[PDB]
Amino acid sequence: VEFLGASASEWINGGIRILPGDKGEMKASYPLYANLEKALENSLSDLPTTTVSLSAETLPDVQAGSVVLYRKFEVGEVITVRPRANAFDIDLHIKPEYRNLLTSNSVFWAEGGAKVQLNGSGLTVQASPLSRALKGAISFDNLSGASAKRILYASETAARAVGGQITLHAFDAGKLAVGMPIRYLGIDIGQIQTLDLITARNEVQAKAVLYPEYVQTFARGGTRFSVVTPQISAAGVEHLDTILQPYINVEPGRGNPRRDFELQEATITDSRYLDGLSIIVEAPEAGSLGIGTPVLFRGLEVGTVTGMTLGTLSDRVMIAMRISKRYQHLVRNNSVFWLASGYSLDFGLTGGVVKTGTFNQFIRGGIAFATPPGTPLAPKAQEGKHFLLQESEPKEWREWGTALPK
Amino acid sequence: VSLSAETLPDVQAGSVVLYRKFEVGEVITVRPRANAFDIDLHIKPEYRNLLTSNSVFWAEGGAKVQLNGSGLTVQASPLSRALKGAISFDNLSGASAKRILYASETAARAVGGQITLHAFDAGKLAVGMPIRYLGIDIGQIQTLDLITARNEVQAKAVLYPEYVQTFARGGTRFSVVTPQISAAGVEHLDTILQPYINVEPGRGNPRRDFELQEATITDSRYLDGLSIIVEAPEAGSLGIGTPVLFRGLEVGTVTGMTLGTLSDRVMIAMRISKRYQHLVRNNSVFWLASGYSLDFGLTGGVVKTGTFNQFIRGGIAFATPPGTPLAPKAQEGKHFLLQESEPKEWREWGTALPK
Amino acid sequence: SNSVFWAEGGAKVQLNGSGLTVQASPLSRALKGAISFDNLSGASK
Repeated sequence: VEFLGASASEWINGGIRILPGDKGEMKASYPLYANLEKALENSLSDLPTTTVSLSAETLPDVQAGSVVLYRKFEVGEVITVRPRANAFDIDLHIKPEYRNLLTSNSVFWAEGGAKVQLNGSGLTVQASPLSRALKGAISFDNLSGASAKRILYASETAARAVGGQITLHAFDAGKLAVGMPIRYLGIDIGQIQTLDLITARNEVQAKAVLYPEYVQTFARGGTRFSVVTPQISAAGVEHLDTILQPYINVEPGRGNPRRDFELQEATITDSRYLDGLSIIVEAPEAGSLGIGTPVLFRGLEVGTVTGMTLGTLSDRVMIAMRISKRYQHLVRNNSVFWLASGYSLDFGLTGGVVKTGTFNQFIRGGIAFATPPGTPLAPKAQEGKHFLLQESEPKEWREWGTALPK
Repeated sequence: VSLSAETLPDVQAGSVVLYRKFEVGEVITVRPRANAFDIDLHIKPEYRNLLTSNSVFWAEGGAKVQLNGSGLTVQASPLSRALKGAISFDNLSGASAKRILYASETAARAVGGQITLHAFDAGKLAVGMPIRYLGIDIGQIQTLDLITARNEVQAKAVLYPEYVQTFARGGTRFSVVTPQISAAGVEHLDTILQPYINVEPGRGNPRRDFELQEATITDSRYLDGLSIIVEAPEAGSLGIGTPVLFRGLEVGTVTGMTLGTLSDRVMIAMRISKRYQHLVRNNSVFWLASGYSLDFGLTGGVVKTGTFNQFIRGGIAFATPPGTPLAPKAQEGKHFLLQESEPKEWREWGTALPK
Repeated sequence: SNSVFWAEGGAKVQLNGSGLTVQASPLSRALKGAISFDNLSGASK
């Protein structure tokens, strides 16, 4: 609360106040300022000079007199809004002392009034400037790839979306949304920016952006994208943060740049078997195998099933699996692979003994392997090697005890 | 401007009139009538060119509540327009097919062709329920009415003008999606608060009169392939969405089940993918792989389990016997007989199927 | 002749799946109260 202009003695006296200076030449004419603020700002006009012009399609919670915020700090104000053509033109003023705060790369996103948020950390009441809660705010900041007029966006995340552009094809957009984050190893590297249904080709095309730091590393062909969903069953619960905030997991690939991908169903969210051998096993039938099925050596998980497909002639099923770097030496040319899926037991006519082990093979039926004994060891398997899946477990694999160095 | 409204949603004298959230003029007055409210408004002459024959009007609310990964966020909007109130208006395309003041933006946006659905129960239906194809909104239910003579509920809905011709062609299926929580897993959880209706398009003459179904394939990836028929004495565990497996790999789904003209067999219509269309030949054997099957010996008993989805949705498998001359590929309409048991040596056949 | 009367209290804050409704538009209602009325069919002091 302030009482400016004139005090009681000043009101009964009136007149003109002089603000002295330091050095001058005593020029003839002088300007007269309406009030103290204009004199301090050295503004002799009612409307301040325009500094920034922005074009927006709509007018989200902004009007004349709304604040302009740089990281939630009051810098300047909004002078006017005009209906130019079809896109509303917004002109904004900033203080000269802060006029150095903007550059060629600058994004603008508007905020509405009072924002009350209740999360696991606590409660945030974002209503600090009263003029913001009454009129609105236009936060601004500088970016890197913004050059690749300026558009006023609706959210900070919409403004931050810069980088290369890719297209994904999906059979269903039920699990997709605009602004859905793209995460590699739990770190955001991308963002979906639009969705479009196509009626001719019965699919949905989603356009997304990869950030400039990761555009070259990914988008190289063989890259897999998958939407993660919560998994609640009697066996257990796996993902629960995706109830409210689902995302997309990415498995990188190697090859020529592609920039056209399609949405998959499952993807290995490990990236720890990526450096090892990628071998192929041929089986007559798929069975319980799937993506993410563990590979077990002596009951210890050493690899996962990367994928399943058919041959050029559809007479067998080819299963591509990757082994770890540490356990890479365990695979030899003469190695036997068999299928350990579910529970298997043998019943005798005179003696019947059964055993259970609550294995994950009754959830994801795994594949086991072993090496027959022999004094000269066969050479280690190369990158591309094909094995035949045995229909049954070898009888004396537990008593083999082959010595595998390194 | 003079507008007629049935109710008075959050609007009074002195409220603002907004064109794309821009202050243009102000409401003048509201007069009640025994069933309605006549509202008089005034726009500035300089903006009097902003309206045409096609123009929709709606009212705006106050706080907006969003539940997401950041929690519950409530935006209270600027308090000036919130305290005064605001009647928002905009231009549309099919609004011509006086003007009615609606209560919500979505109610005003509902334009296009009109269709009628017949349901045995309206418990899962609601006014304003979205209609979605492949997760994209194409329609909206606008009213519900119980009929006591014909024991049913008639729901009138609107299809948007971009999709009215593509759908509503006969053979189109509508189904309400519901959450599925079991010990096996959870499938849909967004329908706890926002249920919708899934649509499977069809081909044929325009119909514009449909009925609500119970299940619908939410894939639209088997739509282009062969649609074959399998005849079985008994239905069993088969249903809509039951997978079809070749060598344990899913290549198709069961589209539907029905009976013949004479009720002596059950006909199951199923669709195969375009990629795996060449696997089906004239001499192909189909059998039923549902649940767990095991064989017990008098001297040796070996049993195996595989936690199959066949114990949730019992599938149908098929194979091709070996032979040097290959039979021609199956046509669009082909009938097969379901084998009562699995062939003994299908794993050792190894027929070479090109392409 | 056919008219029903029901009363409402002060400010009503409601949070549902559609959003948030703040029913406190008349100040005298939030300070004193309101008595809403309408006409019916079978209503027949």
